[PDB]
Formats: sequence, structure tokens, C-alpha cells
Amino acid sequence: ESLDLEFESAYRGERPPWSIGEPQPELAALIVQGKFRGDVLDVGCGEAAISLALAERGHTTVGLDLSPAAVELARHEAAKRGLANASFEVADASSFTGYDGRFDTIVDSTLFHSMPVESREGYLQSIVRAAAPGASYFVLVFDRAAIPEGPINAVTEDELRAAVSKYWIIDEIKPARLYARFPAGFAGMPALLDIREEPNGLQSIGGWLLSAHLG
Ligand SMILES: Nc1ncnc2c1ncn2[C@@H]1O[C@H](CSCC[C@H](N)C(=O)O)[C@@H](O)[C@H]1O
Ligand SMILES: O=c1ccn(O)c2ccccc12
Ligand code: NA
Ligand code: NA
Ligand code: NA
Repeated sequence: ESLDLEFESAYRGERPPWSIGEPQPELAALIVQGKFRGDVLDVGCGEAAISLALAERGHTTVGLDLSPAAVELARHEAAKRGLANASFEVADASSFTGYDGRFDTIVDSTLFHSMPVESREGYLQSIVRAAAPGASYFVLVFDRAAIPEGPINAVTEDELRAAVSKYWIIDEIKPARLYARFPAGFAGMPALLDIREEPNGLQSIGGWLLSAHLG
């Protein structure tokens, strides 16, 4: 019912498959299209490869994660790179304040399914409160067709639309790939999940890419 210990352990190295050392490809694709604007919030940032990429491009970025190990790793990576633009804080995405009207772009790179269904309303009210007028919002989340009921709260397209449309104006929801480097034999033989083998030793699982804004 709570993943806090699991995420803390995965970041402490007791490396996470989703820590691919680059922003998620579906989200990098939006960055090159010029969709990321002004001050950015990387919500449930983890090791924050997307925050680092945006800070290198000139954005002032803030990454929030419930995991103190994730925050420390994100801060350690920004310091190795000599980034002054990127900051990180330990926070619960479902219930945080102190950033009223701050951000022009809010990105959720796989945080969405990493919290309980019941926490979604608190999370959506928190990020809207943290949004500047006319802010953009991007979500990359697992598809319920690929990830079953259990520790991960993956969504159907209709479920994602219903949840987010209450708070933001949705521009697009389209199928997407979530990339990771899984260990050999991950999820068994035969495999209990549909894991696609990708070029450059990567794997991917089915998901959704949502694009929204305030207007
Ligand atoms: N309630 C919550 N508040 C903030 N972060 C949370 C959270 N629940 C889960 N998380 C974080 O959500 C992340 C999901 S994993 C994805 C991490 C990163 N965005 C990436 O793309 O690599 C983890 O870092 C986890 O600690
Ligand atoms: O194994 C995973 C557990 C949680 N998250 O969010 C992921 C994201 C992308 C790829 C893999 C994972
Ligand atoms: Na969580
Ligand atoms: Na669950
Ligand atoms: Na696509």
C-alpha cells in the first residue's frame, strides 16, 4: 500500500532499472519540440536526468521526491556537472506547498503510477497550486493493459483522462513507451509481463504520454 521503503532501498543500491541516465525518450522528444518552458518542476524526480538536461539548457529547475536517497543522488549529479540552476527537495507530491504559482512546466516522469489511487486528487491540487498562469503539464505513466493491479497503479486512457481533465486542459493522450534496463530474467521465464527488447541494451513497457496546460 506504500512504496516508500522500496524506492529508498532501490536508490541506495540494495542501480534502479528506470534510472537510465538520460531523460525518458518520450519526454526528450517533447523537449526538442520546444514544449518545455520557463521554470520547471520535475515531480517525483528520482535521479532527475530530465531536471539535469533542462538545467543544462538554461532552465531554472526544481526536483521533488519523497525519497531522501533520490534527492541526494540528484543533488550529487548536479554538483558533479557544476549546475547552479538545478535544486532538489524531499517532498510528498500528494501534499506539498511553498511553490505557489512558480512553475511554467510541470513534468511527471513515471511518478503518476507510483502513488496510491487515493493520493491523485491531493497531488493534482498540489501541482496546480504550484503552477504559474498558462503552465504546461506532461505525464508519462504505465498503461493498465501492461501493468496489473498491485503495487503499481497503472492507468487506462479513460482513467488518466478522467483524473487529469478535472485540473488541466488536456491537449493529447497517446500510447507511449517507458524505458528501463531490467536485469536478465526479470519477471520470469516465461515472462509474466510484456517487456519489449529495445536497441542499446534497453527494454520498454507500454504506457501513456499525456500533454496538458492551464488556459
Ligand atoms: N508521494 C510521492 N511524492 C514524491 N515522490 C514520490 C512519491 N511517491 C513516489 N515518488 C517517487 O516517484 C519516483 C517514481 S520512479 C521515476 C523517477 C524519475 N522521475 C525517472 O524518470 O527516473 C521515485 O523516485 C519515487 O521515490
Ligand atoms: O520498474 C519500474 C518501477 C517503477 N517505475 O516508475 C518505472 C518506470 C519506468 C520503468 C520501470 C519502472
Ligand atoms: Na509512493
Ligand atoms: Na495498488
Ligand atoms: Na509515439
